[PDB]
Amino acid sequence: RKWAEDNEVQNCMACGKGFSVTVRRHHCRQCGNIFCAECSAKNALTPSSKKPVRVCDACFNDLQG
Ligand SMILES: O=P(O)(O)O[C@@H]1[C@H](O)[C@H](OP(=O)(O)O)[C@@H](O)[C@H](O)[C@H]1O
Ligand SMILES: [Zn+2]
Ligand SMILES: [Zn+2]
Repeated sequence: RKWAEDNEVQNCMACGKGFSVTVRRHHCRQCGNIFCAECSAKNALTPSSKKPVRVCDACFNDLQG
């Protein structure tokens, strides 16, 4: 519900491509947006949980430091 768990996305937010059998879907755990394998191709380690959380390219560098 509060998180974008394929509830009805089927479309990245940035590239906004229609997720298909070729491209997968990945949402940013920080902002909470759905990004395609190309937009979500960046992860960063946060001191909040000591683990690399999946996030888009921007937030990845915005939270990595
Ligand atoms: O990739 P799938 O097997 O279909 O499932 C993915 C997981 O729920 C991912 O969790 P994560 O962000 O914790 O990886 C999420 O980012 C993606 O939107 C989902 O596609
Ligand atoms: Zn994308
Ligand atoms: Zn983000």
